[PDB]
Amino acid sequence: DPPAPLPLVIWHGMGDSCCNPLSMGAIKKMVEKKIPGIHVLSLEIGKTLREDVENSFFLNVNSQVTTVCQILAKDPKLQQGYNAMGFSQGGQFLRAVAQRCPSPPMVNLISVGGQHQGVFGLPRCPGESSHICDFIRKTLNAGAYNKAIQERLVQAEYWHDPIREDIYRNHSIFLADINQERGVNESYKKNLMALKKFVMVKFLNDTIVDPVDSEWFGFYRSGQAKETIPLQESTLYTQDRLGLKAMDKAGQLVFLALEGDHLQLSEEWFYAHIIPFLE
Ligand SMILES: *[C@H]1O[C@H](CO)[C@@H](O[C@@H]2O[C@H](CO)[C@@H](O)[C@H](O)[C@H]2NC(C)=O)[C@H](O)[C@H]1NC(C)=O
Ligand SMILES: *[C@@H]1O[C@H](CO)[C@@H](O)[C@H](O)[C@H]1NC(C)=O
Ligand SMILES: *[C@H]1O[C@H](CO)[C@@H](O)[C@H](O)[C@H]1NC(C)=O
Repeated sequence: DPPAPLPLVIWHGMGDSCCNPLSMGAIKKMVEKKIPGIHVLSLEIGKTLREDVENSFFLNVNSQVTTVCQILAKDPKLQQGYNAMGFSQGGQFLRAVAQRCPSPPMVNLISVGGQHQGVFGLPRCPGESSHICDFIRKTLNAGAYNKAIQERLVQAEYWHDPIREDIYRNHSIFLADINQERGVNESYKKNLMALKKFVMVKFLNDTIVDPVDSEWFGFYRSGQAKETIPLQESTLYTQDRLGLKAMDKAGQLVFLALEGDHLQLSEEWFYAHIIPFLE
């Protein structure tokens, strides 16, 4: 019966699509396998595969989210609850859906390499021992926060500058809003705490996401870009603007990790640690 197999919603990452046999399509079948009868809906933003991939780079996130909530509302099989699983940026994107549209109701939220506190660095460009790599990130701030760029560039919408955090707070139209950086939005807090399980998967040897701690809702300590602090020690947790401390107390937060690079996981691992949250 319907209650036994809770429907699963999937949101792919940057540069990928809803229905590619080697990436999300393989996920869809690896789930329909271990769970007979499950209804899987892999989100597609736009009318074609081509628009879906380019949309992952060039369409205002807030606009994608409203589009998604519109789709989840017209699907009858979801009205009684649904699990969600986001890949890479798909992770923070699904958390926004949870915070902004309580109906239909999301149950378990699985984040696979998501960047809940954004990013501040370029792929394979460590700033510790490289001057050129470091200059770039600290300089694209004028660009990343430029009004016209903010609404046309997906990456810019979750770029988080720790050195000049006030500029980040006043100009980010996506990440800053869902992270309660400009005053606490009551419904966002109540809506997230309404989830049952929020599972965050972090790839220990990630070279693409800087800082990797963002995958566990952590980030660089304010004022600089070298040392990082975990979610627990951050102001977001301390003051509970999102309800994360309460949820953690209640056992609703799960922190998982594994060796490997970005989105590099085995069937072995996927069957042994993720499926349990979907069944
Ligand atoms: C690949 O990278 C991850 C993350 O750095 C490694 O996991 C641990 O990383 C910490 C931080 O450097 C080390 O202190 C530990 O020694 C690492 N774990 C282990 C195995 O002790 C992971 O080990 C690395 N895997 C590779 C490529 O060997
Ligand atoms: C808070 O979020 C809701 C949507 O969940 C939105 O309608 C509202 O305008 C936002 N601002 C506040 C704090 O009211
Ligand atoms: C952004 O807005 C805040 C609101 O208090 C203002 O005080 C501050 O000067 C602005 N910060 C920057 C650098 O844009």
